[PDB]
Amino acid sequence: SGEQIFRTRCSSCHTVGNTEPGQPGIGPDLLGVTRQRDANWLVRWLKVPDQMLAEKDPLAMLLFEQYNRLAMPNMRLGDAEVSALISYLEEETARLQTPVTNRGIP
Ligand code: HEC
Repeated sequence: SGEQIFRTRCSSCHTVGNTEPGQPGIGPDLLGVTRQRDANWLVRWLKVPDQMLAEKDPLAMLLFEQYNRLAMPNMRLGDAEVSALISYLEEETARLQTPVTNRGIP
């Protein structure tokens, strides 16, 4: 269900596997981030991003200047609408990880 949420309030700056190599577009690749970044921070950042950057909470201040020097605004989503989108990033990562010694596209 989180895939429909991605397509309607998220795909404007993102993908789940499909940035350009070492070139993060308007916003970096979400596939596998659920198993790299802190699992509380990932969901909380999505609920208050431009105001976490205004708190000067330094985890964000470090990461944003190293992708594309652009800020993410708050989309103003609801908690259960976020929970479904967390389950899209988690379950699409669980299927589209493609560790078959062939993830590339010819
Ligand atoms: C363009 C205005 C954006 C929209 C809309 C969304 N995101 Fe984003 N994202 C954007 C940038 C510039 C960056 C870097 C700063 C930051 O927001 O962290 C990102 C990054 C992420 C990350 C963190 C990646 C990491 O290295 O850990 C996540 C997990 C993320 N964004 C999630 C996310 C979701 C779920 C959104 C749709 C509802 C969303 N973003 C919208 C820019 C933009």
